Amino acid sequence: MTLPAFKAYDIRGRVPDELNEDLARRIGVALAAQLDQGPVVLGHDVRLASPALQEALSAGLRASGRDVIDIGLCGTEEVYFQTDYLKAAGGVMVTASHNPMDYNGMKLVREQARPISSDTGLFAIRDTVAADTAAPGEPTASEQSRTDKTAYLEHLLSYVDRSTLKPLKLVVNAGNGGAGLIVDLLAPHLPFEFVRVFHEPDGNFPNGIPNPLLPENRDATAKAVKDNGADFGIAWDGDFDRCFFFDHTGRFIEGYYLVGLLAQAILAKQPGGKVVHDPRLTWNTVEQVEEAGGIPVLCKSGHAFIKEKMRSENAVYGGEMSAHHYFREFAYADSGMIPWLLIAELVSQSGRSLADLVEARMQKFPCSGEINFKVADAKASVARVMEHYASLSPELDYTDGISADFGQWRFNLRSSNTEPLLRLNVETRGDAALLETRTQEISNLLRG
Ligand SMILES: [Ca+2]
Repeated sequence: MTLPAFKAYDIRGRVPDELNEDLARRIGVALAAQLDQGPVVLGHDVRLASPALQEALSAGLRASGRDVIDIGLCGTEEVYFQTDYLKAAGGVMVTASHNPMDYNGMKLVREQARPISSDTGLFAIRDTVAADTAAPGEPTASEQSRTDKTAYLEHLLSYVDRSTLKPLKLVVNAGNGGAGLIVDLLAPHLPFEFVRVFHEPDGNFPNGIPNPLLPENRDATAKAVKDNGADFGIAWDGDFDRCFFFDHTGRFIEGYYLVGLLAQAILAKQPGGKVVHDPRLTWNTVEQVEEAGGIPVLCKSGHAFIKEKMRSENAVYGGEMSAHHYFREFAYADSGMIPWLLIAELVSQSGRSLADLVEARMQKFPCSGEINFKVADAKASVARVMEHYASLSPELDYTDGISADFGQWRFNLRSSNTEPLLRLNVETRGDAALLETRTQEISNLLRG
């Protein structure tokens, strides 16, 4: 009974069935009424339908008297950065992120790149749009093109001490998304030697959709690292707000361990700061943050929750195990570019490889990775797990799903709201055998 494209935090649908130019134009009209006064930043990714959808959105916005700042082909974080930097009323990124070829969508922010979520105006937009039968007016406002990325590039470079960088050899895999454009603009300013895989933006995606979690995109990056003796490799999704790391042996690094590493890299520059993290996997982050003289702050997962928690806490850094990294100085927003700059600086300064930096943490806190279960009844499955372990008296916490701490091991179990789907994360204190038995034990209880 409601427009399916409108989800909890953004708009996502197949083109043109769930998302199309007419909906885009009506979203522009509706957005103009929810924002404070000021112009609106618009950007788009490499997908074939993205320019058209952005044009439709510009039309609806300008018909409603909003000036539009078109920043052209970009990553999502550039929309966040420019919205904040130009003191704009809001910003829209047109992007399908990592989704199949027939998909597109939008990420909406208001002033200072604050998220527009279902709680905070997205559903007011949905309702307005679903009720708008009126004819398209004419633009009574201007579209200015502002494709200069200089302020954004200078901001990125300010996170590192360039005199401390060594000439590392880095594999970069844009997946034919947008990240290669940024790498080429940064490269004149850095000592690194880049090895470019799937580099050119290409909305036909001849090498597969830009999703580095797909094993063939994983293997292309790992092979390039090994074949070229790179210090590490970096891959991004298509709008590059997510960054994934491969060490010099070609091993894919589970995102959990990057949270603690980036935290200690940041706390070295801004000592005593707060670090926000999500409850799925926690023990490594807490230890690394405290060892670096910081304070960890637990928060619900999901970018809307982490951003608002960082604002309220004046947190310097927040990280999710799912490759989302947020920085206070970047308008409390996520970037897929800052993380690898910080990692390259840490490797350069420490004389330790990325492999050695993480291997120590992996041995201390082995984790299962996120495991998904389609079940008949989420409530019954969860109850089966809780009843089975109740005699061990775990410490429970309900920040985000159920987290049960048993002393030597813990798990987090979250249920999707859109479907009967359970997501499981397990970790232990230095015990890989315990990790695997409990993971299989829970897997059995969840299934049967
Ligand atoms: Ca993305």
